[PDB]
Amino acid sequence: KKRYVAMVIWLYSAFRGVQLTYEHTMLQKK
Repeated sequence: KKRYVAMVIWLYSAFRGVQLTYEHTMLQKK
């Protein structure tokens, strides 16, 4: 039952890098 360990952190530190550098000013009318 190791479903929540390899597919939980692999993205926790992969998507965050995108939802912050290209979200600060993109679809928020700056």
